[PDB]
Amino acid sequence: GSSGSSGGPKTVTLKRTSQGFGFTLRHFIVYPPESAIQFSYKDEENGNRGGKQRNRLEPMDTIFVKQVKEGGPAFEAGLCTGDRIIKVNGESVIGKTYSQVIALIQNSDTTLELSVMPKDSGPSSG
Repeated sequence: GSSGSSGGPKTVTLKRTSQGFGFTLRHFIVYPPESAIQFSYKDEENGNRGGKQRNRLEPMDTIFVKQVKEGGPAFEAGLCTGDRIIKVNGESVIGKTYSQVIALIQNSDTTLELSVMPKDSGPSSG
């Protein structure tokens, strides 16, 4: 018997340990301006607000995992590499940005719940 979940959303719980949670994400697809470069040299840059007229076609596809510590929370939860994030802290992060889910992971308080989507797999039949 047994199976790698036959239909349904995957859920993984993590416990706040050493700030991090074993696994990690990948830096957000930078969104630098094509032509500009005329604002300070070494300092933050305005992000929020701007102008609801054109709006650059930003990427923001998915979070996607990077690595999974060896002997951490995620590792236990059953996380891995390549697993894409769909939900976070029972919070719908569909239209949310990586900068959002991040806070969620940081606002995990005690534990940090996540959710991915396992693909069809089966090395053995049984």
